[PDB]
Amino acid sequence: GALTESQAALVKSSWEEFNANIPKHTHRFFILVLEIAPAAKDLFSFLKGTSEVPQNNPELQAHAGKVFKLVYEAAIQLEVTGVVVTDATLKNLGSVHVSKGVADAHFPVVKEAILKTIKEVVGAKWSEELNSAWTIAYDELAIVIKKEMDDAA
Ligand code: HEM
Repeated sequence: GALTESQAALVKSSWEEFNANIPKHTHRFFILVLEIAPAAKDLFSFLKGTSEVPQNNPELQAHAGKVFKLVYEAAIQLEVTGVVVTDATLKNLGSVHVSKGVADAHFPVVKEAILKTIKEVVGAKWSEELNSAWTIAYDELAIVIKKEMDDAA
């Protein structure tokens, strides 16, 4: 709906805070994914076969860091331009996700795990506005990735 300039500023603030402790917060993110949907474990190469979510895995860390940064960058582009631009990068993400057996109905899983991660990251700074902002950003980004999935047969 929104992303006013103060909504964008909040996504940016919260993303910085997230990024201040990548080892902690990415690990936390993957724990929350599996609590929502244990079956999702099998899609991720760095998880498959583990007992617990690894705490010092650079593949896990770079993957989840990239996820959060793309949603934040989507937030700023919606706020500045009024859209999410479909580029070659998101086109490539559409093909990638179809290849790894990701489907439209998986996207709400990663959404809730992002909202809960950010909630834990900001602590007492959490607000309704913050939550709405990451929700819009995620949804608009997901629309474009799903279109390219649908498109990337
Ligand atoms: C807005 C939502 C999403 C974003 C921004 C996103 C971002 C990405 C990125 C950046 C990559 C890595 C591309 C590369 O470096 O090759 C990737 C890979 C992947 N994603 Fe997503 N993702 C999203 C949603 C999902 C969902 C809903 C699922 C399924 C639960 C999922 C599962 C996967 C898997 C299995 C991989 C491959 C990684 C591997 O081979 O271990 N993603 N995603």
